[PDB]
Amino acid sequence: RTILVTGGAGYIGSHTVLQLLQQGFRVVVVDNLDNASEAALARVAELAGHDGANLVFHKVDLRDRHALVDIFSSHRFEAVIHFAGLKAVGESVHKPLLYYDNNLVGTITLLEVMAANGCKKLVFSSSATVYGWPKEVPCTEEFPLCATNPYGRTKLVIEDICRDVHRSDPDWKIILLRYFNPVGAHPSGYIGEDNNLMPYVQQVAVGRLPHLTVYGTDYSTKDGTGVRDYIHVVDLADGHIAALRKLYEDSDKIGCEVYNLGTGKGTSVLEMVAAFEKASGKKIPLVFAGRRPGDAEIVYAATAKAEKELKWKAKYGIEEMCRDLWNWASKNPYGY
Amino acid sequence: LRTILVTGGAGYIGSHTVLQLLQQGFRVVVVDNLDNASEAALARVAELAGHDGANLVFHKVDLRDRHALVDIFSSHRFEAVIHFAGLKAVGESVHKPLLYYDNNLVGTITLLEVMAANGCKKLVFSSSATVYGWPKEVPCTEEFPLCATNPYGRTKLVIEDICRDVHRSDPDWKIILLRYFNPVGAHPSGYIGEDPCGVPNNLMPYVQQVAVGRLPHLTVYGTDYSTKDGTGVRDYIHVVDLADGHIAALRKLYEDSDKIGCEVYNLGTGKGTSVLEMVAAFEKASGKKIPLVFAGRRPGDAEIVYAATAKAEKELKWKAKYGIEEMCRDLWNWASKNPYGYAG
Ligand SMILES: NC(=O)c1ccc[n+]([C@@H]2O[C@H](COP(=O)([O-])OP(=O)(O)OC[C@H]3O[C@@H](n4cnc5c(N)ncnc54)[C@H](O)[C@@H]3O)[C@@H](O)[C@H]2O)c1
Ligand SMILES: O=c1ccn([C@@H]2O[C@H](COP(=O)(O)OP(=O)(O)O[C@H]3O[C@H](CO)[C@@H](O)[C@H](O)[C@H]3O)[C@@H](O)[C@H]2O)c(=O)[nH]1
Ligand SMILES: O=c1ccn([C@@H]2O[C@H](COP(=O)(O)OP(=O)(O)O[C@H]3O[C@H](CO)[C@@H](O)[C@H](O)[C@H]3O)[C@@H](O)[C@H]2O)c(=O)[nH]1
Repeated sequence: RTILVTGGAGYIGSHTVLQLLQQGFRVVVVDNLDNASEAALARVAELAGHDGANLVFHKVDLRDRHALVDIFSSHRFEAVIHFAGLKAVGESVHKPLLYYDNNLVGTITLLEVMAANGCKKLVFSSSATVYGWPKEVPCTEEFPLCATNPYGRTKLVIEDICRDVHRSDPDWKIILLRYFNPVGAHPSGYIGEDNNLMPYVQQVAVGRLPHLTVYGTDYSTKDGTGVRDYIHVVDLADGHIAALRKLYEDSDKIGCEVYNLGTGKGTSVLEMVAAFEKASGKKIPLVFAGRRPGDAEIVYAATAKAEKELKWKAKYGIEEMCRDLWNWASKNPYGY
Repeated sequence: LRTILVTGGAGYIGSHTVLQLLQQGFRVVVVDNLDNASEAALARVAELAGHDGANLVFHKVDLRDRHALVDIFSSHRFEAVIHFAGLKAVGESVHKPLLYYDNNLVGTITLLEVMAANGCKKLVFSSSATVYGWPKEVPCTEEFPLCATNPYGRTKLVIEDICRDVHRSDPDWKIILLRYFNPVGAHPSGYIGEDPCGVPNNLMPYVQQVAVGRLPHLTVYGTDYSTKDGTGVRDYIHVVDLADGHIAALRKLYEDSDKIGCEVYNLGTGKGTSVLEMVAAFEKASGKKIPLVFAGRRPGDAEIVYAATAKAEKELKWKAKYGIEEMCRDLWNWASKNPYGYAG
């Protein structure tokens, strides 16, 4: 069984490719290497051992229709997992056309080529950013949707495109996965991430930054700092194995489904700092600051739908995430 | 010399706007792929424009053809772009959503990128009152909540949001989004007008085909709404008034650029008219009788929608000059002189 993984050289994608190879899939990755190194997939192939030969890599942009058509014509794909996209919020505010072009034109082209080739099974990387600034927690998949920056708008637009495609053509089977806050690295520390709290904390721990600025101390949370659902990247990867299994075993009873991928636990900024201090043995000097414009106060997942319908629950906790980030970053201070 | 690039200018609203522009002395470059129009509308525009027809140049190009679009922008100095190009059939958008997302979003994104790279950051965009969805009150002001109820409507709202994000990223952009209400009618000469393919999806093109004998009756979709007669109520605006609202938008960009960023204005009349009232007005204009069939509501239809005109009146200095009687007169003149459209 062969899976096309767009964006598979990136953070979540590379961890997912490793698990797919262990599960016995043939994997074809398409990635333009805009935001990733080819070394990530070389290392994934090493970690895959006996299954490393089942990984094929093509340096292709999804907007290159001809190149994409040739990839689909050379393989019979069971499904596509679509991680490719740009994701930096600040860059999206400064360069919105870059984001709308890359994310929307790349996705639309992929969907068209998929339909023309008869591959109508998709798993899409969405994000909890589509819940906006939620009025209540935990956030269920039925919550009101609204994006708060151009990057988030691209994710919500793509979800809506997928729902419209499914309504137009019931042969499509689509799973949208709303990831919460990814942290960590494979526990080998040989692959990992190469703009967010925990990467900043780790840089403070090694002295590359003098302090962590804490954005907001007057929130209505236990310690006054912002609260998020931090989820180990290996758990996120595993949720994609569950999504392929759902498409493989339960396609007759799904259409365009959406599931949160989170832990269901909210952890504050200071709690994550404390967990990282314990993992690293380092102190993280703090500067307390005002709220950061655009920040939600508290966001975490309602896990019930994923637990019952996707048959998936996260397995790793925040201390483990912090240890695995520390291990990767200590062994690889400059990434790959 | 002032030159305007008009995308989608071979279509219904675009052709009427091209004509008004030519009559004001603008040079007009039209980009249109002719997917939903023929050259005939533009050739009649050029005929009505007299010697000013020499000031209309037509480029048969798709907005997604980046190389061809770059060639146009690099060889012209444009004061502004008016962007009418797009697909607009609701039912087709539900059945073929990728066609709509591709044409409308990829075309618009390509256009904005080519504009920005070639130093033309002045845009007037064809939006729609569809973004108000099912309004909780009327009249609808520009600050009402925005939604989309079908894939076509989603493309319009997404493009409005792209434009707002582009402006926020780069204050040299000046963008006017125009939310059209329900366009009806034709230039009073009767030489140009709406020429739909197939069975018309909208009320007044359907009515006129009944009046000229090509279809046997109008089906009325829904008679149980909470309105005066039970049928849907809309703000019908003469297409020539819509065209004049674009002249007003260009004037605002030309004279008031500093005070604006990415602004939005309704283009409507502020009056709601029901389906039955439009049929009666068309019977009076045409002298024909329109037989009716009664049916249930059409999925997705709003009950009552009409414009709050105060912002356009104050800030664009624009108000509609035509009423329902004139819209119906002008539609009938186009229909009876061209019962089979441009093809004859
Ligand atoms: N009249 C309405 O029902 C109505 C009301 C509100 C808003 N609008 C919007 O107003 C605009 C004009 O309306 P209209 O009645 O003149 O529609 P129309 O279909 O007559 O005009 C659209 C024109 O755009 C052209 N076009 C489409 N895709 C193109 C592309 N990629 N490149 C170049 N040209 C392309 C078509 O060939 C057509 O001539 C449209 O964008 C429409 O969505 C429609
Ligand atoms: O230097 C920092 C960075 C973050 N925070 C706080 O830490 C928490 C997490 O922040 P961050 O890592 O920026 O994540 P989010 O605010 O949840 O959102 C970012 O991270 C998400 C997960 O990767 C993405 O989906 C979003 O698009 C992206 O804006 C927030 O409460 C922040 O206020 C700080 O106090 N100091
Ligand atoms: O054969 C018909 C067609 C329409 N109607 C009724 O007539 C009214 C107007 O319908 P229509 O002409 O189809 O316009 P709307 O659906 O209001 O849509 C128009 O008004 C919106 C506001 O801009 C635009 O988005 C649309 O593209 C534009 O075509 C509605 O109450 C319809 O139920 C009928 O009874 N029979």
